[PDB]
Amino acid sequence: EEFLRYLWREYLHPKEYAWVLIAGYIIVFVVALIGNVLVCVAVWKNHHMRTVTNLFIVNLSLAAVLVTITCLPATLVVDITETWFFGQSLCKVIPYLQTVSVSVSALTLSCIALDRWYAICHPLMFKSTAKRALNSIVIIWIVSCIIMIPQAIVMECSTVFPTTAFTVCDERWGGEIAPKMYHICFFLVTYAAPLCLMVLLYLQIFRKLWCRQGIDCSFWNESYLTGSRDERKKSLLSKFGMDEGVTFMFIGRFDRGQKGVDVLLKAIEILSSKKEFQEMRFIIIGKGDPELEGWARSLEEKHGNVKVITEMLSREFVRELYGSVDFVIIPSYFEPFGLVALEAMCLGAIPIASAVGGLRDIITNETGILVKAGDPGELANAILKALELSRSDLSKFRENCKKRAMSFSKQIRARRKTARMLMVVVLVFAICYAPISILNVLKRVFGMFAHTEDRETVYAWFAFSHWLVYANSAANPIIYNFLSGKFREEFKAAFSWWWLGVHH
Ligand SMILES: CCN(Cc1cccnc1)C(=O)CN(c1ccc(OC)nc1)S(=O)(=O)c1ccccc1C
Repeated sequence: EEFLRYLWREYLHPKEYAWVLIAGYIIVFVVALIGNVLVCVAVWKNHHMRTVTNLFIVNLSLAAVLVTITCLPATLVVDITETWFFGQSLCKVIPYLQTVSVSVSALTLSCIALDRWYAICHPLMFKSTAKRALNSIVIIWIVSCIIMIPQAIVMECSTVFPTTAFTVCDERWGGEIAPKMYHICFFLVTYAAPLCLMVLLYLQIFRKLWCRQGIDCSFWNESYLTGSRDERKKSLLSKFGMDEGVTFMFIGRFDRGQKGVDVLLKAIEILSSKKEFQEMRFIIIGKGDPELEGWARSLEEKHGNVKVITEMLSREFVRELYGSVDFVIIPSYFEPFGLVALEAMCLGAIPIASAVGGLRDIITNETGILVKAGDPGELANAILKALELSRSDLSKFRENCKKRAMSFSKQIRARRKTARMLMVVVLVFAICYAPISILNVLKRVFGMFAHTEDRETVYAWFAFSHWLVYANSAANPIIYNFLSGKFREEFKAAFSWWWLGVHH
């Protein structure tokens, strides 16, 4: 009997902290197994839960459950008894299942980051399907099972002689080069390469969702306006020395290939030869390229219905203008995010924008006028069209903008929460696996710990990094409960049906 030999040896390495590691493993085992079963049940029960991101998350809870059941109990025994009580066959299988599950975890988290990046950042904004997500999951298991074959090849149960003897399970390499090169590759494949890729991907996602599209709900509101829009526009034109008329506005830098003021100026030259041009009013707000400023200043001197503002304006002033002008012109060549369109439409201004980038996303047929980018003759026709629309009431058109900009910002706020939760998961994944991955390279790649000063401290750190790996699987369901309202509700429904029979 192996266990009798352990009782005969137990005096040599008595661990008085065994209860703590045991209670910590019992706690993680129940929470990891319970929380991850609900994650599967929540996505498999609710069809509105079956998103690409959640199908990958189910795959994480599947690898999480698979090791919680097959690997955690054996790891608890080994770290406490320093002995392999299971067979030589399980000495290959358990280490294989543990490493495979670490690979399936990392590649799945990397696939979630790619799927978010192609959907949020790439200009095509691909919408992945569930069949595409399932084929990647099948590939992830196949690739993970194949790369971990060499790991099963080298595990070997052997008898150690400290005259009562161990049986231990460990890697057995022929030669001192292969393990060092292998664990360098194990480090890059499981942790360093996937974690770098995710940092680069979520940094672009954060900067776009939080800054480049993060409009201020509370500031850009129509509630800050007073009176009727007619009274504001009339006071607006009176300040600039102009008669009441249909008002167009351009706000942006004076650029060569970017914001398109050169297109607007070319458009104003086209319209200026028509009698209808005397009905329109143009506010052009910006500065930059001196020759464009001199072109806009020259049109302003020529026409009593053009007004150029080169001085800096406060957000409240621009908000007042969005609430008073009839239309806002955005003739950008390049506009990934379209933040000025969301701000204008939130205050009722009607956008006349290039059909590119975020303007093409934001502006619909019912909530603005799109035009081919860089085309002055297209933009002149649109400004002529907007004037024809202005002979009738525009209130239903303005209310469609406000609702469309609100619904679009409502979508950005929903994408922020999902990306924020995914970022917490990868952050906690780097925290949990960092100790074991660093301790594995110091031990296997650099030879540390061989000449031990304090072996008890080193064996204690290894036991901690191990528990921390299983703790990560207990942590993720708790992350979904606190950062996703759809998981938080479906979790509550699973407890009521299980403990009460209540529907939800
Ligand atoms: C190369 C594997 N490795 C390093 C490592 C880096 C990153 C992620 N996982 C493991 C190890 O520490 C080694 N192994 C290990 C140990 C404890 C543990 O606790 C979660 N997890 C894995 S092992 O080879 O799989 C092994 C060996 C002996 C008994 C059981 C097991 C599972």
